[PDB]
Amino acid sequence: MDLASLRAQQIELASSVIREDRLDKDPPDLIAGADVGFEQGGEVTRAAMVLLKYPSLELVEYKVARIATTMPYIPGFLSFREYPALLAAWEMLSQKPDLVFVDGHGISHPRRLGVASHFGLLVDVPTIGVAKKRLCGKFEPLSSEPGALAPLMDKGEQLAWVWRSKARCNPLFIATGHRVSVDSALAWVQRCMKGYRLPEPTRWADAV
Repeated sequence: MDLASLRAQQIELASSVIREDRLDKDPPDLIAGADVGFEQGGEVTRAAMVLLKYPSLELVEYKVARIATTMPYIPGFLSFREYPALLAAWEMLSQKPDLVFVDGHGISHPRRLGVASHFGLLVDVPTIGVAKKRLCGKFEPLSSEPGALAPLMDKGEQLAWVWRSKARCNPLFIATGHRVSVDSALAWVQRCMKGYRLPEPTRWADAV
């Protein structure tokens, strides 16, 4: 069972996610944005990484990796196909960021191991999940103003902050990836806003 040991790996990694602040460099000098997806109906995994300066939020570099998908889609295990592409893009970076924002779920994931937690943990860098849609859990519907804020709850636990970053946009689901608390994850995303729906690092990562 490659399937039973996949599952085993998963619950171990979910266990090892750090849910408290552990930045080695606060404030960061350099942050990064990350995006992953699939091309060729799943045969190629593509990941984009972006480096910005903090606090300016200036683009200084970006890199795209494309690799062949080696694992097929298996429900619950998307982070294992996504992870290798993010790793490849990461290793193209000419310097390493102090904090990483991933376009995707942190612990706010059925298995507590969204791609942002998966990546953050294997690479061991402070990481935040900035997701565009709910995956699991529940929240009190948000009022329509910018700054509307509700906790995302599952099983008695807060997995994320649901935060309307911008008027007339759908909200963000901001969760710890690795080595960032849920409340600091929100704080850091808010610090990395300019005038769009997404914070700059993942906006940039999607744009390249």
